[PDB]
Amino acid sequence: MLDDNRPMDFAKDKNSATLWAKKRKQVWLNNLSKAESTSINNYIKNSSEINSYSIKKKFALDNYEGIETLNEDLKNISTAVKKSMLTKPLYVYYYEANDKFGFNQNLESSLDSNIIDEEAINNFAKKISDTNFIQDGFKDVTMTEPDINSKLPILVHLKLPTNTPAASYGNDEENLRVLIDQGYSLKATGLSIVTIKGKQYAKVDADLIKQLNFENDVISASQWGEENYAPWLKELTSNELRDINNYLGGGYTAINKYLLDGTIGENTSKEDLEEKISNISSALKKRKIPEDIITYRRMGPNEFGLDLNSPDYDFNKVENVSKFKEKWLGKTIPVKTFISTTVLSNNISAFAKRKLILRLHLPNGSNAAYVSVAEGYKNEYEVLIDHGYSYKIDNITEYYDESSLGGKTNKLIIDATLI
Ligand SMILES: NC(=O)C1=CN([C@@H]2O[C@H](COP(=O)(O)OP(=O)(O)OC[C@H]3O[C@@H](n4cnc5c(N)ncnc54)[C@H](O)[C@@H]3O)[C@@H](O)[C@H]2O)C=CC1
Repeated sequence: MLDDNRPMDFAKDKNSATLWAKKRKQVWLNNLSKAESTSINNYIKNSSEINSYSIKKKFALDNYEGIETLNEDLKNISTAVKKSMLTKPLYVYYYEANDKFGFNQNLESSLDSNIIDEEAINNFAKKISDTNFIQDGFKDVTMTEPDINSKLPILVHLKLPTNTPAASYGNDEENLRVLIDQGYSLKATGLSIVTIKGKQYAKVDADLIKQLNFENDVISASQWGEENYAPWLKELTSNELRDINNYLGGGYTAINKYLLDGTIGENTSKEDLEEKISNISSALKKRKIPEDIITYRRMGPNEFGLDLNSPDYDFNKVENVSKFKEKWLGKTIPVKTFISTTVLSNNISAFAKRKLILRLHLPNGSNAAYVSVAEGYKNEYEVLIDHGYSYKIDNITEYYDESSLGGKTNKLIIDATLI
């Protein structure tokens, strides 16, 4: 009933927005447990901290103890907002920075700050296409088109679909916000210029979408792998099973080295390497990825032309992160190797100090397989991708890995799309 008297979009009608928000906010708060009420209050005070913590937690090693009251806040805010699901779509609004679209060109004209640069917004149009922008943490937004200046260049007009957990909350009863649950992504649906208080903003129309992304959920991940690739495993030829297992047991070193630049160990031959590559690649064409999925990879510095001791690889310094972002944002990188990925975001002990974390949109139809169906229960939840694809670099987002075992260093989350 709480959506019976409202449009999908309040537009500029703040009075109708407030009437709607006040009623559902009251119902919602009374349905919260004490723990949920506390965590929502914690979000009002410490939202930046909670959202930043959620990133550290999802990319940490398994033995990460973390901060127990923030662990509680992550759980309780999520169960809280799930008590307030929309019954019809709701359009929402927020100003946004360049960085959240992986865009590093100024959209302001050089000659007039009120005016958007035509060439920049043309490049922006290409950059936001063909991309699902993962939204980390919880996202809070406003109900009406802002009537105030922003230092930010972009206005997002975001369509939340029916059944989105989206709770009315906040301390200003006349400007109540909307708190969106974790786990969503943004998909642009249109681009235009909007003028607000005499100044032009790039207006991104977008849908809120939910991509399959297991993060730390080992139970769901292994179930998905079993369901979708147990038959794949049984139908492998003997050689395909053999050379898949060779690769996964340590043959990757020689196989991917050869695919990268033709290196041949002394005791092997080109023809034996070609054979293994042919059987693995044939196996990976047998069952295309059945739905869009996010997978992960702890990447070594050579995958971006860097060496372990390169000064440019020290992301603890600001200028190196800026250099890396300038070099790779928006680029397409061909990948000659097979790509070993995992459906879990957890850091991996053998790779704990690698500083580059691939977060890969792996499309429906990709030649890849959940290969861990073959191993025993000590497995790494792996999706192996065929050689010869490319990465489209969508975003680069730093976070600080404080852990001794992680290397006490900034690391870069590289959001990419497989092409
Ligand atoms: N790295 C990861 O996140 C995951 C790896 N595994 C498994 O661990 C084992 C070893 O994994 P990796 O060390 O990652 O094998 P790998 O052959 O991909 O990489 C080994 C070394 O070669 C570099 N390298 C790989 N591809 C490159 C490319 N196109 N260009 C330049 N340098 C490249 C890497 O940075 C690394 O230093 C495999 O069985 C693999 O399936 C399992 C879960 C995910």
